[PDB]
Amino acid sequence: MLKEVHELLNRIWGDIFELREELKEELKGFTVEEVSEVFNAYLYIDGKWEEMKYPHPAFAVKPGGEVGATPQGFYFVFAFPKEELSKEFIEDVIRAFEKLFIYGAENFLEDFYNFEHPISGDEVWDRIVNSDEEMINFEVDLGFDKEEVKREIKRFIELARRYNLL
Repeated sequence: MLKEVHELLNRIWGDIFELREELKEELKGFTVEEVSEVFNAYLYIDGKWEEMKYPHPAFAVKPGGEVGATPQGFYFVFAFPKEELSKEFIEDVIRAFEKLFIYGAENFLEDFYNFEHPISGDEVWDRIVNSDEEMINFEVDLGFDKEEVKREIKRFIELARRYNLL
């Protein structure tokens, strides 16, 4: 257990330090900040949101972005003001990414879309319109696939550009 767990922890942190430098170089035009430690975030494990009282690594990508890793693997998330969004963007993002979550201020509490129990894009938009949430987060989870983090961030940025979001 210990040898395997030590290796996994070195992978989580080593991969994010590496990815930060890579995206700093590659995402020109975006301000890419340093890796920091995030405590008390929740993750969706085996059908339930569970709090991580331990830290996990993440770095900001402005505006409104974060890239990081948890024991599940890499993720990125971008937050946009509700008034900038539209039903069509919501529909497009749902079709564009596999392990997608769309949520308000708290992922464990204000879930608009969870890919594990998917609903229609129209229903997602209705939930957003009828909510008390100003900032809407779009998170894509990727396991430990470095090629996919790079490609999916690129696809996300390109989709966002179409809607004048990034």
